[PDB]
Amino acid sequence: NAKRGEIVDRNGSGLAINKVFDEGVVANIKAFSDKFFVPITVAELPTGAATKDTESRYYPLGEAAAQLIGYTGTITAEDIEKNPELSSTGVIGKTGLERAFDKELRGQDKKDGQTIKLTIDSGVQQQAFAIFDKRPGSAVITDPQKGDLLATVSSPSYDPNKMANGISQKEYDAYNNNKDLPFTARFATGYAPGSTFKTITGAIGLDAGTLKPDEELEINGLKWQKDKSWGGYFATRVKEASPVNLRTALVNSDNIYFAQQTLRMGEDKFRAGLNKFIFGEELDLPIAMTPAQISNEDKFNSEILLADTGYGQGQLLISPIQQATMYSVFQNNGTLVYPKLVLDKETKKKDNVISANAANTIATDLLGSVEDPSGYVYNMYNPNFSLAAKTGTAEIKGKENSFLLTLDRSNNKFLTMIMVENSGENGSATDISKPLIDYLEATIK
Ligand SMILES: *C(=O)[C@H]([C@@H](C)O)[C@H]1CC(SCCNC=N)=C(C(=O)O)N1
Repeated sequence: NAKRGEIVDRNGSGLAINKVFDEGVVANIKAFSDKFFVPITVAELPTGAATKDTESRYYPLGEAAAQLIGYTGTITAEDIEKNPELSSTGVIGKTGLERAFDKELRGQDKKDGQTIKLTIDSGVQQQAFAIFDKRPGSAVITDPQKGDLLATVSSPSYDPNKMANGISQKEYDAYNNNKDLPFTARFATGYAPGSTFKTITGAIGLDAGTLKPDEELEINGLKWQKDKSWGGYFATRVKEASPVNLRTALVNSDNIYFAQQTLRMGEDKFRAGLNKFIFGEELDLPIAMTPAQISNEDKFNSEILLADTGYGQGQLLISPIQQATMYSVFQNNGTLVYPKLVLDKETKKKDNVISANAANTIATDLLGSVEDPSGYVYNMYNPNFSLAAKTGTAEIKGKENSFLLTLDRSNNKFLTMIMVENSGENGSATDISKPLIDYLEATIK
């Protein structure tokens, strides 16, 4: 009987480890149930009860990292009849990294399982989970220049220690009957990026030459369409301002400005620049994801969809992890940095996804979201720290999702991608994210 390997964080702190507990049994079942060898619960005894020192799989961060780490279980009859070397009372990973790394972690019952060290920072993981407070959402924090996944959070969550060691049918049905679905790994689920995506459309415009950062576009009204052929669809903005240049459009969230710049460049110039990103790519992460997509077809076949895609709507599906990877070009002078989860994995990059001038131009104008008093992220303003940010929402056809992207511009050591589902009921991502941004500005700097 070999010991299961440990999953540890970037500092060696435990994420999936082993711990000895003093657990059970070997009218009497009701007498045992009305007071607290087959273990039951962790510890003058009823008839049939006993205690023993059993080693159990333990997760220190608990629900804070449940979807990422996953849980283990007994080797089912269907599990052993699928591979080789399986004990009747063995332990196999059922989900998360406990499954994806199960081969390395279980060993052979005799060499012990190997220890896998991750990029996760436990302190960041716990902070990033604590801001949600049962709200449905996700948070992806990364080292933008190296790809390190410092945290991958999905909310709501579940207790991984009970699912692995002993959970009642009532607690499991409560987890399954949750409309928010705590078992899903929202950081790996594809969503529309929302207004935050305008950063990338802006960069693509700067490089294509059709978008001038100092050009003063005349925009009047709260809604705009190319002509009558658009029907009832309009590009809408929340505040009236004119004339609008690149910096003011990014601070005021002006879809009319970016719809016009997207129609100005055209589907070909827009797709030329989008294709340099990781659309369609399966990544090397041990997390299962559907590749990001631009639209359902190879061509928009619709000026409405072309403009809609310009500000993160339309048929865009990008997961939070893939969104973090795409947005890393602003902290690497246009170079994209793939995400890594294992700490000793080499950093993988994709050179010149956008130009260095376009990356820095966008990144500089995004300081206004935090530093200008009228900006939407002014609540997190800090005179001693350079932070660029960009809020955004995405309407799903009568619900909205809230997105917040922040970039460390003092040392380019962190990047955050936060999402709150059903933001009309659960609030924006900007309203809950300040403790996370403050925590990261002090730790990661
Ligand atoms: C993105 O650009 C969205 C649009 C695609 O729906 C707009 C709308 C929003 S917020 C308007 C409703 N909430 C008001 N408090 C913005 C944004 O700044 O998040 N961009």
